[PDB]
Amino acid sequence: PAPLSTMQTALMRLRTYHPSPIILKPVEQAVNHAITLVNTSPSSVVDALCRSLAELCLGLVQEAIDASILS
Amino acid sequence: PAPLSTMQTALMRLRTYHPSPIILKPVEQAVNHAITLVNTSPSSVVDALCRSLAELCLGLVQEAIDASI
Repeated sequence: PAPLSTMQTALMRLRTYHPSPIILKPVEQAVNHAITLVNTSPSSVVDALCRSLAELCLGLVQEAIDASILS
Repeated sequence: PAPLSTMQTALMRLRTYHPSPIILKPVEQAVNHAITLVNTSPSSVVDALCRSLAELCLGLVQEAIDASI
């Protein structure tokens, strides 16, 4: 799947862990600007940005899972 | 300061809190790509991206503080 899709799925997953607003707001805004860049000025660099944001979302998911287990 | 500067400053602050690599490594990469975009294809959208990444880093700092205590 396209980098855009990997990023969208990963954000959707992150939202289900109810992360703090002070983290979720900027992540959502960053993802949103990445979508704008895919649409308006696509490139291999924007693709890498999207992969990096997907990975960030997934790392925040893993931290949440770890927190929940320790609880 | 420009969005490029605020993003880099906020990330430097974040590193001092030693967040988990599973979070820091992708933040560093996002910022890497953003820097490339500013340098090569600047725009109000790239600036906004930079601002968002600065805010992310400052949010992670705020959470780090809470966690540290």
